[PDB]
Amino acid sequence: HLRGFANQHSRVDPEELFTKLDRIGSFGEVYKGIDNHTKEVVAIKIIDLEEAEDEIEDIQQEITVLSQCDSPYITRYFGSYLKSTKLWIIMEYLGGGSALDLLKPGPLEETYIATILREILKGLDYLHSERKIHRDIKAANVLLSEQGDVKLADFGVAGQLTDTQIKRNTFVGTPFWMAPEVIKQSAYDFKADIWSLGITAIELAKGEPPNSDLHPMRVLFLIPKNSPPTLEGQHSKPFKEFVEACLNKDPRFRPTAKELLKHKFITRYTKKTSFLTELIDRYKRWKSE
Ligand SMILES: CC(C)(C)c1cc(NC(=O)c2ccc(S(=O)(=O)N3CCCC3)cc2)n[nH]1
Repeated sequence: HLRGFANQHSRVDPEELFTKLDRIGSFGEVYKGIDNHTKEVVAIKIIDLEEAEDEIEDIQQEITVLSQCDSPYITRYFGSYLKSTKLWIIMEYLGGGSALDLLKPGPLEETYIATILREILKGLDYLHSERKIHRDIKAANVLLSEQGDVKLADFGVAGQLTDTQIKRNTFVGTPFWMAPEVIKQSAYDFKADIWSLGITAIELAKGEPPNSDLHPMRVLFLIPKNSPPTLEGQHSKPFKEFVEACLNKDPRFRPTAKELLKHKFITRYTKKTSFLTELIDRYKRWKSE
């Protein structure tokens, strides 16, 4: 019956307040838009509540989580508008695209990789201090501004720990990146995101996560039973070590995000976030050629 759902949103016509511009591409379509009064560029996600009917609980969880976050490393939520069955969510616009998009032209140098990982770790450190678990860390959900600032995105399956619930047990995530304890529905916590981060670190170096040669349902079955993936090939030892630390089957051995920010791979290859604009420049040249 969605009692209390409409109460949380503004019931004014969003078409009167925003100008829906270019389409970009969970739950619905994203557009680069503009606030008609302040002239600020925003991202507008439009969800069809009839099409996404079975995911209403997840749509609500996303807005609740986004509203409770206040950090430069987490995509900002400006507000939401309800127009019949269409819900418009006004979000921070990140014009640099995703880390997955920036991988399309070719391989990423370790300086870029470690800088992106350091920014993801700040986001995770913030979420984990707020008792939140992202639960869907992957390069697709790592977004960049046009100045190179890195922000975590997509909180539809995010989890919240409280005193009644010290651990989560929900089977959520994208199979290749999912933690063995999440797949098994064991009581898990923040360490699930540290494993996803390790998969994402391999993804940033290879353009695809480990085990991309396997069917996703086979990877779900095998992840908890087999040895964890490793970073194979022409990569530095501190990078391979960073991946090994993240990818321990026993979550007790995975370091916290705070501990990972001091890792040799991070302190040795990181540079200013502003240097990530070189990846946006490379993408522009790549698409123009
Ligand atoms: C709603 C949320 C998720 C907060 C959002 C998304 C979001 N931005 C984008 O989704 C986005 C923006 C641009 C492109 S691009 O194709 O122009 N590009 C150029 C460099 C690499 C590719 C691709 C994606 N901002 N906010």
